[PDB]
Amino acid sequence: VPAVGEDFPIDYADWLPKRDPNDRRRAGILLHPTSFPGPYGIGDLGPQAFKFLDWLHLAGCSLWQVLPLVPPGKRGDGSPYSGQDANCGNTLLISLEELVDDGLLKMEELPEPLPTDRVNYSTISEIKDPLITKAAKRLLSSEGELKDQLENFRRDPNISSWLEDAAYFAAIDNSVNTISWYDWPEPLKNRHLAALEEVYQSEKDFIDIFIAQQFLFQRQWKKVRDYARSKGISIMGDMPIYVGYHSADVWANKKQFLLNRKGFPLIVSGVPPGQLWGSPLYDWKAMEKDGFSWWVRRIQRATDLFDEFRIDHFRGFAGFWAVPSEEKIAILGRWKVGPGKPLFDAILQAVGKINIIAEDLGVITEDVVQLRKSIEAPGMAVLQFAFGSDAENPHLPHNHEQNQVVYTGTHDNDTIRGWWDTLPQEEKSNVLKYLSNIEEEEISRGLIEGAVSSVARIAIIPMQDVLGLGSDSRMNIPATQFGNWSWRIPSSTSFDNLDAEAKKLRDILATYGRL
Amino acid sequence: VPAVGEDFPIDYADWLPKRDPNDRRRAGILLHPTSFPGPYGIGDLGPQAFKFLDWLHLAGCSLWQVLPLVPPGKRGDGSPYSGQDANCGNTLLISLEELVDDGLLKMEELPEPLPTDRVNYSTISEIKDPLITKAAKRLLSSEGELKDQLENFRRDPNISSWLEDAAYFAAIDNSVNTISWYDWPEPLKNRHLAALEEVYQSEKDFIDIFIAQQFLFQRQWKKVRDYARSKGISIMGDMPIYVGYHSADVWANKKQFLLNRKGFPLIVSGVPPGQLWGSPLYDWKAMEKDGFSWWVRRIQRATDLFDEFRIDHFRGFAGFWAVPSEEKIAILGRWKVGPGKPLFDAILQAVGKINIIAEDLGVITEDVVQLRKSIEAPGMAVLQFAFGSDAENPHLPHNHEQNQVVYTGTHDNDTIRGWWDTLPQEEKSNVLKYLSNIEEEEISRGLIEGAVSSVARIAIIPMQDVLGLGSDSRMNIPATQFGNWSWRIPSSTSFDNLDAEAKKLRDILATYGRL
Ligand SMILES: *[C@@H]1O[C@H](CO)[C@@H](O[C@H]2O[C@H](C)[C@@H](N[C@H]3C=C(CO)[C@@H](O)[C@H](O)[C@H]3O)[C@H](O)[C@H]2O)[C@H](O)[C@H]1O
Ligand SMILES: *[C@@H]1O[C@H](CO)[C@@H](O[C@H]2O[C@H](C)[C@@H](N[C@H]3C=C(CO)[C@@H](O)[C@H](O)[C@H]3O)[C@H](O)[C@H]2O)[C@H](O)[C@H]1O
Ligand SMILES: [Ca+2]
Ligand SMILES: [Ca+2]
Ligand SMILES: [Mg+2]
Ligand SMILES: [Mg+2]
Repeated sequence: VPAVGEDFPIDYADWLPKRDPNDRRRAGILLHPTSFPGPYGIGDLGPQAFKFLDWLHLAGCSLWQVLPLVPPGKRGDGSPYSGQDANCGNTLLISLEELVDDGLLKMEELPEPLPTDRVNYSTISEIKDPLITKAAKRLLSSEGELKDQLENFRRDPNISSWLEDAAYFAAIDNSVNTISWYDWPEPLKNRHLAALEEVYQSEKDFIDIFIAQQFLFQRQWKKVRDYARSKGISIMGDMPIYVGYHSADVWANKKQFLLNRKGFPLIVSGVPPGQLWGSPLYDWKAMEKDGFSWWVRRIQRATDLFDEFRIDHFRGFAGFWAVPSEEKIAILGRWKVGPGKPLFDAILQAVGKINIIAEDLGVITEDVVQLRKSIEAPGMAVLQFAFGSDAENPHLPHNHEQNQVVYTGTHDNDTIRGWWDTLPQEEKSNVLKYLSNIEEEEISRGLIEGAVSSVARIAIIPMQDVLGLGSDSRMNIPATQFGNWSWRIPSSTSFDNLDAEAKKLRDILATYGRL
Repeated sequence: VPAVGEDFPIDYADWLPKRDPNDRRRAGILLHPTSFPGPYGIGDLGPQAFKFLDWLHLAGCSLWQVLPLVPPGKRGDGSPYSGQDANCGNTLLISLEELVDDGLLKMEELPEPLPTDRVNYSTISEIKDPLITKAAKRLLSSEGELKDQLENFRRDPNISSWLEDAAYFAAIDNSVNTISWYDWPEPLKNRHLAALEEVYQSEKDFIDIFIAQQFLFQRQWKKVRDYARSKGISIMGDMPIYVGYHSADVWANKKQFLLNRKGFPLIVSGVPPGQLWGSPLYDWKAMEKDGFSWWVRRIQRATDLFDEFRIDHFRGFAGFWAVPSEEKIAILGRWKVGPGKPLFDAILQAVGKINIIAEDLGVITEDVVQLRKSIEAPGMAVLQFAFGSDAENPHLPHNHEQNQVVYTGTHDNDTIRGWWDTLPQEEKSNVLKYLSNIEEEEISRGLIEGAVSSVARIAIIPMQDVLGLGSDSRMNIPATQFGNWSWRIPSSTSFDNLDAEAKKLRDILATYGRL
C-alpha cells in the first residue's frame, strides 16, 4: 500500500476480501463400497459405484468418505483396520461386471446371484478369488492396451516401491503358511537375495497374478475417482496410524520398527486405562534419520487413492502408549514421545500440501491439540457424543470451529435411530432441549440439520442415517468380534429410487451454504 | 518434552488441553443508561443502575454494553456519537438521588416527578444542569473526604491530560459563544499563555465547577463499574473513530489534525456512494512521529471507563474517505492510507492488552479484514442483516467464528419485532426456513436463540428485545434527525418485576454454554 496518509487508487473499494477455496463449506456421505448393493455378495467398484456418485451429485454432496481400501486380514472378519498390507487394494472390491466389459471374464463364469442382505466374509473370498485370478491370468496372456498399461503400472517407481515387496511377501506367505513371518525359514525371513531370486522362479505365476490383480484394482478405483471428480466429488479415505506385524510393510522394512535382533516386537501399541492393540511400533528416531522415507511413501500411495484422508489415532504422532510385547494387558506400559511436526514438514517437502483429518476423539493431551493446530489439520466433532456431559462438551455445535469435520456419527457409532433407541431418558430430553424443542419423531432430521448447520467446513452423514435405518445397520461395534463391516444397502433399495432423500439433503445444503 | 522415542512422565495423561479465560463464552445486554426508568426525565447512574445489574446477574449475563458516555453536543438532539468532548462524561447521567445521599443536594431541591415515557433532550438540561451545578458548588466549598478525592482526581496526570483543556475550552465557549472556536478572538483561538491565565482569573468558578462535575461523574461511574465487577459483569463501551471539530480534543491538539494555518479542516470524513460526516481527519503521519500519544491517551481514558469497547468505523484505521472541506457532498473525495497495526503496537506498549471490538459492517476491503485479524480483534455479526442475500452472507450463524460478537441488532437497528413487521414476505420465509421452520409468533425467541447458540464468544441482546417491544422503542434510525436516543424503559416496567424474563434468558445461556 502507499505511505500512511497518501492516496490509495481510485479503485480501492473493489478490493473485496478473499475467499480461500480450501475454506469452502462441503457435505459428504460415509459409505464404504462393500456396502453397495448388488448380486455378488459384496459391493464393488462397478455399476453401483457410478449410480452412487450420480445420487451424491443429485443430493449436492461434494465429498464421499470411505474406510481404508486395504485387503482385510483373514485371521478370524472383514475389518478394514486389520489389513494384510498398508498399500494394496482389497481385491474383493473388484467389479466382476467391469472385467466382463474388459473381455477378461465371460458372462458364463459370473456366479448365480448370492444372498444380498449382508456381507458373509466367511464365504465371499472362496467365490470371488477364483474369478479375479482367472481375469488376472487372461490379462497376463493378453497383448493389447491393458497389457501395456499393466507393464507401465508395475514399472512405475512409486508403485514398485511397495508392490514388489507386497507380492513377494504374499507368495512366501502362501507357500510357507505359518501364522507369522517370525517363523519363516531364515533365508526368507531375512531376505537372502538368492532365496528371493528362487521365490520368483518357483512362485512366478503367483507373483505375476498378484501384481495384475493390484493393477485391476488401481484401474477400477481410478475410473471411480475420475467419475467422482467429473461430478465435483472429492474422496476422503482413512488410514490407521499403525500397520500389522504380518505384512510386507514390516518384513521388508524391519529397521523402521522397534524389533529385537530376531524380528520380534520389543513393544506394541495400545491405550492405558485398558486396551492392548498389539501392533508393532515405529522407530521414530531411526525414521527421522532418513527424512521419514517410509511415511512419505505411505502418504504418496494414500494421495494416489484419495483427495484427503483421516489418520486414525493421530494422537500417536505427539505421544504413544508402548506395552512390553511379553505383557498380555495394557496397564503396564509407558507414554513415549511421538515424532511431532517434523514428520509433517518432511511430507510437505516431499509430496506437497495434503488435506489430513486428525482423528482426535476421547482423552487427548495438550501436545496433541498443539500438534494438530501447528499443521492446520482439522479435528472431529461427533454429535452422538455431545449430549452426555455439560455445555463445554467440544462435540456440541456452539463449540465447533470452522477448521473441523462434523459427523452425526462415524462407522464406530450406532445409527442416529439406534443411538436414540438406547439413549437414557435424561440424555434424550437434553438432546431435544439443545435442538430447540424439536419432537422425538424428528431426531434424525434434527441431528443431520445440526451437522449441516455447523460452522465446521466439512459435514459427513452416514448413508444409514439418510436411509432411516436402526441398530441392525451399524457398521462396527468397537471391540466386538462378529456382525461388523457386513452392512449392505438392501437389494430393495436402489439409488434410482432415492430422489426424495437427495432433494431433502440438497435443500438443507442450500440453506446452510454447503452447495 | 523429552527426545522423540523416550519416555514421557508417568502423569502424561493429566496434561489436559488449556482453556484460555479470554475465550470464555459470555452474553450481554445493550442498554444505554439514559434508557433506565425513573422520575427525573432521563436514566442515571443511581438506584436503577444497581437494580439493572442485579437483574443482569439474575439473568446469568456477564456483559453490559453502553453507547459512548460523552456529553452530547446541543447543536440541534442527545446523540452519544456527536459529543462535545471525547473524554468527559455526560453530566445528565449524574444521579440526583446519589447527590442527596452525599449531602451535596437537599431532598427539597429535587424536581417534582417528570413525564417518564421518553427523554426530552429539548428540556432535560434546563431542569438537571442547575441542580448538578448546585451540588458541584457544595463539593467545592466542602472540607471532608469528597473534597480530598476531588483534589486527587484533578491532580491525577491521566485525568489532567484531558480535563484541564476540556474545562478551559468549555469556559471560553460559554463566554465567547460562537458556533465554532474557528471564530474565537485570536488570543483564545491560538492559546496565548497570557490569555489562558486571564481565562482562569475571570472564569475560575466556571472551570472549578466543570472539574467538580467531572469528578461527580467519575465517582458515580466507578461505583457502578465496581458493583458490576462484584456481580461478574464487564462493561463494554463504544467510541466513534473521529472526534468533533468544536471540542478541546481539536482546539488543544491542532497539529494532531489536518487543518490549514487558520485551523480550518483541509479534508473531512465521510463514505463514498454518498454520506458527508464532516469530522476533521487525523494527521496520522504526524501522530506516528510522537508514538500516537493522543490516541494512547484516548485509549487510557476509555480503559478507565470500560472493561472492553467497540470502535465505530474501525475500517478507518486501514483506509479512510477524505472529502475536501469546501465540498458539500461525499462523491468528490479520495481513499487515504490509514495508520494500520503500528497504532495498535503503540497502544499495547503504552497501555497493555485491551479488548477492542472492530465495528466492520457494510462494504469493507481486504486490508480491513487483514488489519483486524493482525491484532486478533473480533468483528461483528448482526442477525437482522443475515437473511436478504444468499447463504455466503457473513451474518448467518453457519458463517460465524469464535472470535466475533453476535447481535440480534444494535442501537442502529429496529427491534426484532419492528424489523419483522416491515420485512418483505420473501425474506420472512427465508428467516423461518433458516431457523428450522419455527412459527412467525416466536420470531423473537428464534433470533435471540440464534445469537446465544452461535459459536461467537460474545452474544449481545438489546433490552428492547427482552421486553418484547416494537418500532416505537428503536433507539436510532441512521441519518434521521428526530425521535432518536430517547427510548426509556416505561415507568410501569421495573427490574424487580422481570424475574420470568431473567429465567428465560438464563435457561438458554445454560444450554448454549454462556453461563
Ligand atoms: C480406528 O482404528 C481402530 C483400531 O485401531 C478401529 O477399530 C476397529 O478395528 C480394529 C482392528 C478392531 N480390533 C480387532 C482386531 C484384532 C486383530 O488384530 C484384535 O486384536 C481385536 O481384539 C479385534 O476386535 C476394533 O475392535 C474395531 O473397533 C476403528 O474402527 C477405527 O475407526
Ligand atoms: C456509529 O457512528 C455513527 C456516526 O459516526 C453513528 O451514527 C449516528 O450518529 C451520528 C452523529 C448521526 N449523524 C448526525 C449528526 C450530525 C451533526 O454532526 C449531522 O451531520 C448528521 O446529518 C446527523 O444525522 C447519524 O445519523 C446516526 O446514525 C452510529 O449510530 C454509530 O453506531
Ligand atoms: Ca495362512
Ligand atoms: Ca453556544
Ligand atoms: Mg541369513
Ligand atoms: Mg497569537
